[PDB]
Amino acid sequence: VVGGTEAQRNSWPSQISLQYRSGSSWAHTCGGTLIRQNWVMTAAHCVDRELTFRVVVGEHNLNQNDGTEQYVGVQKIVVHPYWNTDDVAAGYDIALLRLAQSVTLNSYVQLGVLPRAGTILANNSPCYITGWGLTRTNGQLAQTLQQAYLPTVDYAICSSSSYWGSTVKNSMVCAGGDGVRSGCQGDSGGPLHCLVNGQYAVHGVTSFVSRLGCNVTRKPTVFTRVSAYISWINNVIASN
Ligand SMILES: [Ca+2]
Repeated sequence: VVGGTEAQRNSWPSQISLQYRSGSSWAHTCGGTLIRQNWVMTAAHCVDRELTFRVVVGEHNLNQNDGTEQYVGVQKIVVHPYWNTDDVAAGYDIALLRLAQSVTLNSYVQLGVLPRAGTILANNSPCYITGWGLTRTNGQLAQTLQQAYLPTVDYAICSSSSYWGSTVKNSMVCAGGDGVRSGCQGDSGGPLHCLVNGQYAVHGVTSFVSRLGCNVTRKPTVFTRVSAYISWINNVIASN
C-alpha cells in the first residue's frame, strides 16, 4: 500500500498473509480474506506459481512476533475456471484456498463479510485497501499492516479512455486513482473493505495496477468485484 497508515491490530481481522516457502524461510507474497474457518479468498494470479503456500491469520507485523498469529498450510487451491494468467484484464482473478486446519476466531481472526450478490457501489464510496505490499512503486514490503483510504471509481469513469479504457470490466471494482494512495505489489489477493449501511464488507480482491507504477493518477487500483462471484464461491465451498 502506497500512501497508507498503519492499521490498528484489530481493525481488519479477516486479512491474511499468503506466504510461500523460500529455502528455510517463508516469504509474504499476497493478501487474502478469511471467509470460513477453513477457507481463504485470494486472487488467482497469486497462486499461478507451483509453490508451497501457507496462510497466516492474526498477523500484524511480518517481521516480529505479534503473539496472535496462527500458521496453517494450504490443502487445496480452487482457481476460477475461466482465469487466464496471460489475460488479467479479462477478469476472473479469484481463487479459494482450503486450509489444512480450521483456524480459531478471536478479535484478531474473524470471517470477512461479503456483499450480497450483484451489489454495485455508488461512485466515490468510502473504502480502505489493506495489505503488506510495497510502500512505494519499486519499493519494499511493509512490515506492519497498512490501510489506505481509496474511494471507488464507478465503471463509467473507470472504463473511460483517460482511466483504464477497455481494460476494466464490470466484473471489477476500481478504487483510488489520486496519484498518492494505491495498492501495490504484495497487496494482491487482499481485501478492499467498503462501508455500507454501517458495516464494512469485502467488496474487492486486489488484482492489478498500471505497468507504469502503483500510485498513478487516473489508474485506480483494480479489484475483482466480489459481488459478481457469490454463487461461484458458495458452489466451490459446497462441493469441497
Ligand atoms: Ca507477526
